[PDB]
Order: sequence, then C-alpha cells, then structure tokens
Amino acid sequence: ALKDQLIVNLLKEEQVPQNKITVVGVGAVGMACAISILMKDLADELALVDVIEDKLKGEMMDLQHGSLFLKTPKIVSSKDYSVTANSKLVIITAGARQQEGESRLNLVQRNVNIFKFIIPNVVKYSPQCKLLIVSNPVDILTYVAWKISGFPKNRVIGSGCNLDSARFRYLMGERLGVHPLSCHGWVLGEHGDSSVPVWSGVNVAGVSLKSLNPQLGTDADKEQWKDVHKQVVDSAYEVIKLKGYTSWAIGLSVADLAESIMKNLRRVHPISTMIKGLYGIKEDVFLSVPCILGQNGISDVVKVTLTPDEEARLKKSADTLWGIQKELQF
Amino acid sequence: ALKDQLIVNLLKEQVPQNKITVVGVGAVGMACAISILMKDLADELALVDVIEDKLKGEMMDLQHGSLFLKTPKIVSSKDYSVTANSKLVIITAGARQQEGESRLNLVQRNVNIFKFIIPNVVKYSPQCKLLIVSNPVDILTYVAWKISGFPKNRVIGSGCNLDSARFRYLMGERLGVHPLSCHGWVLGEHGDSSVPVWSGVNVAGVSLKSLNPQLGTDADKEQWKDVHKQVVDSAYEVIKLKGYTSWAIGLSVADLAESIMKNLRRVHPISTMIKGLYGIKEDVFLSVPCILGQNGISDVVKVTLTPDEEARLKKSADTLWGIQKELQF
Amino acid sequence: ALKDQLIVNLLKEEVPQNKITVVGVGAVGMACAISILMKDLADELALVDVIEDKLKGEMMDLQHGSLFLKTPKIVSSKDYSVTANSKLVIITAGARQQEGESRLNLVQRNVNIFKFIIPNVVKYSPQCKLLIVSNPVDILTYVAWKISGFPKNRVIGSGCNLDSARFRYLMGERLGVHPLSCHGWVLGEHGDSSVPVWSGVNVAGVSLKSLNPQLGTDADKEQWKDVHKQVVDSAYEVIKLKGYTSWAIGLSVADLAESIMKNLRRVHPISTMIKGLYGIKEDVFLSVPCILGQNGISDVVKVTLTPDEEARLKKSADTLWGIQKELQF
Amino acid sequence: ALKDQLIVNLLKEEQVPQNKITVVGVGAVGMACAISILMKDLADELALVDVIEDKLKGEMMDLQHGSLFLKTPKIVSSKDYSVTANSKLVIITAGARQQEGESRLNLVQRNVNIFKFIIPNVVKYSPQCKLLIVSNPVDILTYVAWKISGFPKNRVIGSGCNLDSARFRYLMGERLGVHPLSCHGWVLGEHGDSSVPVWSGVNVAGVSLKSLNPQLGTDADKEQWKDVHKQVVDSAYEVIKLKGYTSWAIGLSVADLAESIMKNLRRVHPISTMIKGLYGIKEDVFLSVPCILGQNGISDVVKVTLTPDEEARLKKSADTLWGIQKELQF
Ligand SMILES: Cc1nc2ccc(NC(=O)CCNC(=O)CCCc3ccc(CC(C(=O)O)C(=O)O)cc3)cc2s1
Ligand SMILES: Cc1nc2ccc(NC(=O)CCNC(=O)CCCc3ccc(CC(C(=O)O)C(=O)O)cc3)cc2s1
Ligand SMILES: Cc1nc2ccc(NC(=O)CCNC(=O)CCCc3ccc(CC(C(=O)O)C(=O)O)cc3)cc2s1
Ligand SMILES: Cc1nc2ccc(NC(=O)CCNC(=O)CCCc3ccc(CC(C(=O)O)C(=O)O)cc3)cc2s1
Repeated sequence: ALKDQLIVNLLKEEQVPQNKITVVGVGAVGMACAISILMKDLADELALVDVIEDKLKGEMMDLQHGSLFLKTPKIVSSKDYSVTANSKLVIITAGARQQEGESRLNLVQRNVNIFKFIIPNVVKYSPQCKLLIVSNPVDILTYVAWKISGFPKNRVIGSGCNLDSARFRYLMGERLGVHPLSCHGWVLGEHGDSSVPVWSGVNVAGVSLKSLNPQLGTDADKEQWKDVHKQVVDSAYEVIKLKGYTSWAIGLSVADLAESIMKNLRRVHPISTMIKGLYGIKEDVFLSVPCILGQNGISDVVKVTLTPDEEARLKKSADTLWGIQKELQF
Repeated sequence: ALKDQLIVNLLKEQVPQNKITVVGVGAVGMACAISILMKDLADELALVDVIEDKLKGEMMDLQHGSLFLKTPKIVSSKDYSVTANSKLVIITAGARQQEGESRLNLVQRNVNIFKFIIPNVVKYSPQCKLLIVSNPVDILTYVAWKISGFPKNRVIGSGCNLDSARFRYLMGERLGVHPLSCHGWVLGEHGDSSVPVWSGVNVAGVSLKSLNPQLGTDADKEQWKDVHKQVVDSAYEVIKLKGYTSWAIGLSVADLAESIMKNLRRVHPISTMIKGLYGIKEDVFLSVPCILGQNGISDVVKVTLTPDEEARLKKSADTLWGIQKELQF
Repeated sequence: ALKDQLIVNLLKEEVPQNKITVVGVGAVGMACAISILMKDLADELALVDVIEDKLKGEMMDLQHGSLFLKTPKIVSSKDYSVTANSKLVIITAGARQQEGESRLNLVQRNVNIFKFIIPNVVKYSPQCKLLIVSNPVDILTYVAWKISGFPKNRVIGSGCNLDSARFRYLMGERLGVHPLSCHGWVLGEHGDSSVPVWSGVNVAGVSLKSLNPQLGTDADKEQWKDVHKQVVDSAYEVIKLKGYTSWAIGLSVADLAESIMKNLRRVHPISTMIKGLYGIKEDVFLSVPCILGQNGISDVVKVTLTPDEEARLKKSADTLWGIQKELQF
Repeated sequence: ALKDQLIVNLLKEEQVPQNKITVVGVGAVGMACAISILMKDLADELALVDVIEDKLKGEMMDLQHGSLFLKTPKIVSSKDYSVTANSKLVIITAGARQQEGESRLNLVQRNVNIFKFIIPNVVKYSPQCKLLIVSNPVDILTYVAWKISGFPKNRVIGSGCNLDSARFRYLMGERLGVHPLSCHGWVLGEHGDSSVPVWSGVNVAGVSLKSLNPQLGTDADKEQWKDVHKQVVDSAYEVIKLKGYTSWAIGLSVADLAESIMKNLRRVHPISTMIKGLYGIKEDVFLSVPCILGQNGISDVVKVTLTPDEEARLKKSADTLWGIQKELQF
C-alpha cells in the first residue's frame, strides 16, 4: 500500500476532538456562522446538521475543499445527531424566518415545535455542551431550549442583542467618524421591535454623549439620535427587503460569542439570559442584559443603572415577551 | 452639533491605500468578500453589481458586522466610480454552468458581459491587478487581458488554485496528512482538461511516483487517477447537491488576494499566458505555477513534465486555443 | 544559473506599500518588531541602530523565522537609506531609566540622539508618520515635531496608551472581567504625573464612580487610587524585577501601528499637541484621546474633566513645559 | 463591595483551563516562545516557571500588562510546579546554553541533571500533556525526557530541525526570489553540526532542483549551494557571535509546533523522535525525521528516500548522538 511505503504508523488513535463546535441548520445563517468560525480558528472539528440531506452534504464538501486554506482539520455532517458527539458548543440556527414586514414573534410556535425534536437530540450526544440559540424569536427560544434541555441556565445562551448593539455602534461610528470599536453603547431587552437603547451609557472615550446632549434619544433631540435605534430595530427588515434574508452580520456576531466561550474570555456581551430578579421581573423571562461570557457560558450579569424612561422601556420589552411566552406548551 | 462638542477636528482627504473591489455579489462574489474581510487584507472594500437592491442589501449586511472586522470602509454602487483607486479588482460576474453544462459553454455570454465590465474597471484604478474568477476562467483571463490592454503580469485567472487545493485535500484524506503538507499540482484548464502532475506529488520531498511508478495510471492498484477525476468532477458534484459552489472558491480567491496584497511571492497554479513553453506558440492562457506578488505574476516556474504530462498539457492548451479562435472583439 | 533554469522572469519590478521602520534594536525595539511581524502589518520591516553586530544579529534572527511570518523582506543598516519609503517609523532609540530613575532624567541624552535620528528619517521618508516611544515621550514627541518640520498629525507619541492598558488590566483583575470590556483612561504625562479619569471608568456603560461616589479619592473603602498608583509604578516594579520592560510596550506600540497602517480611526490615549485645550496656551504635547488612522492624529476627543481632574492635567501640563521651553537643538 | 454592586454572580467559579500551555524557562528563548504563543492565540492560560524569582515575576507582569492586546485571559507564574497543573502542552527551554565555540553536545550533563528535577515535576501536575523539548542538545534531551517522564514516545517531542529547515528554506527563497512557504527542503538528523540537508527533496512546485543541477550541494556546484547548509549549521554560532544569543527564530519555530499540536493539524515537521528500526539504526537514537504532528504528538513518521550519501550522512549523525547518549547516567 502506497501509504505504508511512505509513512510508518506509530499510533492508531481515534482522534477525539478537544474544541468541537456543531452548527445546527445550514441555511444562510448557519453557513455564515460556519465560515466565520472556520476563519477565526475556533474549532478543531466542525459538525453540521440539517434535515435536507443533499444541501447538507454539498455545504460540507464545499467547506472541505477549502481545507488547505483553513486550520480546522475535520469538517463533518449528518442528519444523525451522533455526528455532534463531544461538542463544547452547539449553535442552533434552525427554523422558520420572518417574511418581509413580519415580526419575529410570528415564528414562535413553529420554531418551538422544531426545538422539541432538535434539543433532546443535541443533549443526548453532548450533555455538557453550551447551547447558543440564534433562531427567532431568540429570547423565547432560549427559554424553551433551557426548559427542554434541563441544562443549568449558565449553559443556555441566546445570541440576543449582540448584533443590535454591533449595529448601534456601527451607525454611531458612521455619525461620529470613529471606528465602532471606540463607540460604546448598549441595546438591551428583546432582539426585536421592543429593544431598549441605553442612552445613559452611550459614550466615546468615557465621555457620555447624554452629558453633551441632555435630550439624547428623546423626541426633543435636535439630532434625532432615536432614529439610530429605529435603524437598529429596522435593520433586519431593510436587509430582508433588499437581499431577501440576512446572514453575514449575524454570522460574525455568533462567531464573536463563540470566541468568548471557546477561549474563556469573560468579555461582556448583551445576550439573552434569565432576568428573573432584576428591574422587578418575577417570571422566567429571558432577554438581553450585559453578561460575562466564558467557558461555562454566562457566569455573571452586569447590573445596569437604567433611567426611569429606560427602565420603563425595558419593563415593556419584558412584558411583550412574557405575553407570548406565558401561553406556551411543549 | 454633538460631534463637534465631542470631537475637535484637527485635520483636513486621503486615498485608500489597500483597496479591493469585488465585481459580482452572487454567492461567489460574497464568499470572496467575507473571506477577504476576515483575513484583514483591505482598508476599503467596494462591491459592484447590476441588481441594485441585492447589491445594497449585501453591502449593508457586511457593514453591520464592522465591529467584528478591521476594514473600516465598505461601499457599493452600480457605478464604477465607487471602485476608484483599487489595488486589486476581482471579477466574479457572469453566467454559471448548469448541471451537465461545460464551463466552455459560458464563453459568449460572459465575453459580452466582460466587454462592459473590464473598460469600466480599469478606468478608475491605474494600479490594479485584475483577478478573473468567472468561467471559463482561462479564456476569460485572455479576454480580460485583450480588452483591458494591461500587461500580462497584471491579469490573473484564479485558474487551478482551487483544483490544486481540492487535489491536496483528497490526497491528505488518503494519507491522513494535512493538505498543507501534501504537495501536488493540477495544471492546465480549470475544467475537464486539467492535468495532474504525478511526477511532482509528494510528502516531505518524497515522490509518491518513485514509490509506486504506476501512480495515476490505469495500472495503479490504488487508482490515484480517481483523485484527479474527483477534482475534475468536484464543481458538478457540489452543484448537484447544493445548486452552486461558493466557499472553496472564495477561500481560494482570498488566498491569491493575500499573496498579491502582501507581496508574498508564493507560488500558485493560476492562469497566465504560456506562449513560449512546452512548444506552445499561440497566446494561450492556462494554469502553471506562478510567483504572485504586488505586481501580479512577475515570474513563471518552468515545471519539468514527463512526455505524457506535457502532451496532456498541450492538449489542454489546444482545447482552450480552439475556444479562443471563437472570440470576436 | 539554477534560478533561471527554474524560473522565467516576466518583468523588473519597482517600492514596498506598507513599510515600517523600527529605530533601535534594544529590548523595546525588538518587542515592537516581533509584535508588528506577528500582526501582519508590514510588507517590509527595516531596523536601524548604531551597534552594528547587534543590529545584524537581530535582523538575522528575525529573518530565520520568515517561514512562519508574512513579512517578505526584513532589512537592517546603520545607514538610513534602508528606511526609504516607510509609511511608519517608530523611534525606540536612546537611554532608558535605571531602577529608581525618572524618565525626565533621560531628556538631554535622548534630545541629543534625536538631533541625529530625526533629520535622517525625514530625508528618506518625507511622508511618513513618526511614532515616538523613547522617553520622556511627551517631550521627545515635541522635539521630533520641531526637528522634522512635519505637521503635527504625523508626529505621534506612544504616550499613555500603555498606562491605560495597564489600568484596564488591573481593573479587569479586580472585577473578574476581560480588560477589553473594562474601560478607563489615564491621560497627561507618560510618567508620575499621569491623570486617571475616574468619571469615565466603566463596564458596559455603568460608571464605577456612580456606584461609588468616592472612587479614586482617599475616602474610597476599596482604595481604587492604588490602581492608578500601580499604573504609575509599573515600569519601576518591572525594571526592579527583570531590569527593563519590553513586552507590554511592544504590544501597545503594535496596537497603534495597527490603527495607523489599517486606517482604523480607533481612539487611543497618545501624545499630541494640546494647545487650545484645558487653558493650555503653549506648544505642549501630552496624552488625550486621539482618533488615529492613516494620516496620524486627525481628531481629538474633548474629555469633560472634573475641576480636580483638569487641575491634575494642567499640572501634568506645567511639569512638562518647564523642561521643554529651555531645550536647545 | 463595588464588584458586587456592579456584577451579580450567577455561577460558583470552578475554573479549569481547557487549552493551557506551560513554558519552563524565562530566558530569551522561553520568553520568545511565550510571546509567539500569545500572539497566535493558542492558549487560554499561560504558565511560566523558573528558579530566579524576581526575573520570573517581572516577565509574568510584563506579559500581563499587555493583556488588553491579547486573547489569553490568564497568565501565571511560580517556582512551584503546582502553577502548571492541567497543561495540554509543556515546553522545556531551561538549562545552560553554549558559549561561542562550544557544541550543544557539551551541555548534556548539565541539562540532564536539570531535567532530572524538571521532568518529574512537570508530569506530576500535567498527566495529559505533550512535552516539547527545546533545551540542548535537543535530540538527546528528548530521549532523556522520554525515559524520565514515563510518557509514551509520541508525547515527547523535540523541536529538533524544525528551525534548521526553516533557516534552509529562508536562504533558498532568498536565492530564488520565492517565499520560503513555496521553497521546500529538509534538514534532518541532529539539531547541530551533523545535520543533513536532503538535496534530493529540495524543490519548488514539485520541480527537483537537483534534477536541474545534478551537482547541487556538492563541492563541484558552481553556485555553491552546499554553503546554504553550511550557513544553516553555523546559524546559531553566527547569531550568538553578533547578538549574544538566539531567540526569535526558535520562538517562532516552537510556536509553529505548538500550533500543530494544539490544533491537531497533522502537519509534517522535522522534529526529534526515536528512529530505531530505520536506516539500519539499532539503538534508541532520537533525531529529526519528518513526523506527522497533532493532538497526541507524533503519530506517524515519513520514510524519506535518501541518496546513499544522504543516508550515510544521516547514519553518521545517529552515530555522533549515540556516542554521547551511550555514556549517560540518570
Ligand atoms: C426537526 C428539524 N430539524 C431541523 C434542522 C435544521 C433545519 N434547517 C433550517 O431550518 C435552516 C433554515 N433556517 C434558517 O436558516 C433560519 C435562520 C433564522 C435566523 C435568521 C436571521 C437572523 C438574524 C436577523 C434576524 O434576527 O431576523 C438579523 O437581525 O439580521 C437570525 C436567525 C430545519 C430543521 S426542522
Ligand atoms: C453588464 C453586467 N455587469 C455585471 C456585473 C455583475 C453581475 N453579477 C453577476 O453576474 C452575479 C452572479 N454571477 C456569479 O456569481 C457567477 C459566479 C461564477 C463562478 C461560479 C463558480 C466558480 C467555481 C466553480 C466552477 O468553476 O464552476 C468550482 O470549481 O467550484 C467560479 C466562478 C452581472 C453583470 S452583467
Ligand atoms: C545617534 C544614535 N542613533 C541611535 C540609533 C539607535 C540606538 N539604539 C538604542 O538606543 C537601543 C537601546 N535603547 C532602547 O532600547 C531604549 C528603550 C526606551 C524605552 C524603554 C521602555 C519603554 C516603556 C516603559 C516606559 O515608558 O518607561 C514602560 O512604561 O514600561 C519605552 C521606551 C541608539 C542610537 S544613538
Ligand atoms: C532545576 C532547574 N530548574 C530550572 C528551570 C528554569 C531555568 N531557567 C533557565 O535555564 C533559563 C535560561 N536558559 C535558557 O533560556 C536556555 C535556552 C536554550 C536554547 C537556546 C537556543 C536555542 C536555539 C539555538 C540553538 O539551538 O543553540 C539556535 O539554533 O538558534 C535553543 C535552546 C533553570 C532551571 S535549573
């Protein structure tokens, strides 16, 4: 055999991966997550799962052909969740997505039914993984993943407002002529229409914009900064309208969260977690607050001091989600 | 204004220094784009297409990921003025082959498109290299060269960089070695007439043909020729499963973009003019190993081919030359 | 020749596009060099020093790692012709402080050395950005500005970029949060008179001073003032233990190089002329938050300092102008 | 406390790192290894060990102060090996180094005695690690570390000729005007004076340079390519003469090996391993041959086809190392 003439084998060695990530769903979002994760060298094995077998195999092969240009030496796929065994991180991107001009909340029942199949299968093969929920409505679906999985809450994370905040900082940076990395500001609450821009924390170099413009973000704002948050809220709708769907920004947002988890960075991200206790919330509502994210998922939450107006808006985001969540059966 | 309360401007207009343009925002163009962005190759990225909503949507979606990137300006337009001062312009526009359709069947459609795109590209970017991805890529690199009037060093086809990456992937799987450490060259047409250079296939400098002189022949007990067949068939297998290909070509193009933008002078199997070599007397473009840097292809490696390998490469050349005789400018 | 048997040359090429020069191959210069190489910032790296053996050895040692890098030309000489066409020239030459010695004590030794260095740099790269790292950095940025004849945007001092990084590290350790998510600014002189801006210290936009009004004062139960004291004493503590500092300043300088080379327009606390701010009427350079990109410092952020914070800064200011006004060169 | 006003803890912090690397020795080589590893984002924790307390703490602090610019969230150090617990990779750079005009082989008794202390303490706290030997003479010290550790031979790796080959490829590329990445050539055998340039394997794009110039590497060679190997052999001595020591190139070479190990790449490197049973060698000689390197260390060896002269030179390298190795007591 040519291989045995060339190479003396010293070790048989089932190569059990140490930094494996699974992406469930090979729609545009799943594949954007996949490419971003591959190009950030976060995983030693990447597994893809879907129910459409030709599509799944083709995406896998397409990725495999780029292996020379990557540093992820095993890429695998199957409809069978055994392919997902030993994942540190499992990212769920499966489900229906909103039409142009349709709320994410309109997807809830269809994606809950899907999660009733997906989540136990994931947990069966990787009982100690962190789950990262991307599917919409992400705050509710993170609650549902949590209830279905039986995992402790630190290990069930929603991608939440990591992207809304990235969008906010992009638009802020465009207005100011400063890189988004140096423009700070937080969008919290629902990943959707009722998200809350925290005007009180918006700053560059520690200089609060609200101290320079007391009306910042209100109707009375002469520069109408509220329209920056409106743009954040409308972003998905606009991109859907233009291109049909969104993919690249969310892929990058998800890869950013995967990086904090896989590298134990303990950076702070606005992501969906259980907020029972804070700002007077008594039910098991999940929504985005700033969380410390690392190898054990969400270990700590930053307590933002919200103005009465910001707290009011966040109470209302919380109310909207509990309004849908409450009726659920699964 | 708030901006002026916060920031004192101290300085008056700069050219981007490391700009890349991608023409075409299909799956291939956008895969090139995301790969280039994630490799930090450019200080400005421009996208061009003819479908305006789709173009704006793609631009916006990349823009929204700016926090996670180091490319501070992403722009798009149907108008080529947006591409001004590019160092590299990557062309991914055109028709794509159906299942069972040869890339060579795309030539008249993509030539007509190139007659528009190429003069508009070169107009605004005096320092650019032209990297052609659209198919048939060897023929279209010749077409881009003829229309642009650029010198040959500046007009590069993505060629067999991807075919060779595929070959090395498949070889790696057979041998249990990373593709980076598995060496082997697929030359000629990026298509059905490509040529696997068995004489050069090696790990750690050890020629696999020296261990098995039957390597890659019908007598080969391990049928290594099927690795090359899988290379030839790979686009059509992926097309059949997924409907198109994107990720691997995107990564292959970003690999070439890296060598050009960083002046690396790595060797790649990419489409260039081969008149003068292997008894080829006409202006045929096809893949040979080329040294690629900031001025494009500055040098060509003269691969010593066996008589059979050389005849296969000349057959690829003849096929491509035949199609070139169909071209009308 | 073997080269010509293997390779056919297409053209005789021109000048690098992303060249960086490091002046000084002491521990700081080489830490800047390796960090720059590992961040893929330059297509050419040039080293200059006056100790020829040491210079050649450092260059060779870097060259020997080229396989693992993507910087295709690494060069060195005592002669500044080697620095031609640099985009960025980083000056790390000069005396460094012994244990217990003040940075201000270095001033006449390093001013003398800059009288030789700066005109030679400007002769070969008249369009470069100058990044001054030698100490006292605020005064030596002034000196390089005056000698070079460059506009102020192109003469930048590393300033408090490192001090702020140290602050964010110490803050991170106290809070159990990555420094990337812990925000706070140390401004003014890169030395004992630096100013911690307590009003701006925050995580996720939540002001630490709002939670603890006495933050940074003597009444502070947790003595956060000690964090700024540790920042001030950092270089001295490290010098006492190891004899010098290198890694952190090297990384800090590479971070600034990254913003400049990739035109990122991030905000950094670096030395620039602050005449017109905080009741400063003279040509003083010290650290404020600056937007840094391909033309150097284009913009300054106006930090709203408390009366005590501003007093501390106008004191940092006065300390530096005392010396600066009387320099002869 | 302020931390508790700011942050609500949700999870009891049982932190155990997943991708920890330890560097023993904070000399120039050790610290070059460290900064290179930090800048390649290979580890979630970096531990340093030495016996000089102040120098150790200074180096650790200096790295820590750059944390903002890195993605390695915990950097620690101690004279005590408890600090190294749970390492996946431990890199040994400790020991005497050669003076100008002294052979690496002359360091053997000093560094064997040091290894008798270091190696048992490393394996005490990191039972899962790969051991990467950098100290000299590296080939013999890999053998020694193997015998002392009780590890299987796949997990005890010498940095070997990974550097000599990188030097060879740099000089080659300089001559041809090609990036070293595309200039292929192998230097095998001792990391030292008896190393063997494999001229028969030297190629660009699969084109043998020896087929073009049959005299390649011999004295009759008009272009004197043998001088390239001579420069490889003399590299350390030349740089030591000029600069006092070497650091950057070995640091990058070690980080290259660490990347293949930590990311399970299965790339081929010329590194120190047992060669008993190849080329007629009958004793437990360790030297560099091309090896496949991954998460379990060296799993496979490539059998290079050498010319009779190349093979004789390799056999001679083995004989030289055995001549020193057979006298060792530990
Ligand atoms: C039993 C079963 N098992 C499986 C297994 C796999 C699959 N496979 C799929 O379902 C793949 C197709 N589905 C998608 O890709 C949905 C993507 C959702 C999405 C879209 C956009 C954004 C970001 C966006 C916004 O928030 O709207 C913004 O803000 O930009 C976030 C999330 C189906 C089943 S059924
Ligand atoms: C006047 C005008 N100006 C414009 C400007 C823009 C556009 N825009 C588009 O045309 C966008 C849509 N077109 C595509 O995306 C074509 C991609 C071609 C492709 C596909 C696959 C592979 C690799 C593959 C293989 O070789 O088959 C393998 O080997 O995997 C290579 C190349 C149209 C016009 S019209
Ligand atoms: C006519 C002539 N031309 C030349 C050309 C070259 C040279 N070459 C050298 O002088 C090389 C040796 N010199 C050094 O390396 C000086 C390092 C300065 C330093 C040290 C520490 C920190 C950071 C530190 C802090 O800021 O204090 C902290 O905060 O950690 C910053 C800066 C001499 C001459 S003479
Ligand atoms: C009981 C004890 N425990 C400890 C623990 C720590 C320490 N600490 C130190 O010993 C620190 C100082 N020692 C060094 O740093 C030695 C570096 C060796 C080196 C130098 C150069 C090259 C590459 C080079 C070439 O091969 O020569 C080329 O080819 O370029 C390779 C290897 C002492 C003790 S004692």
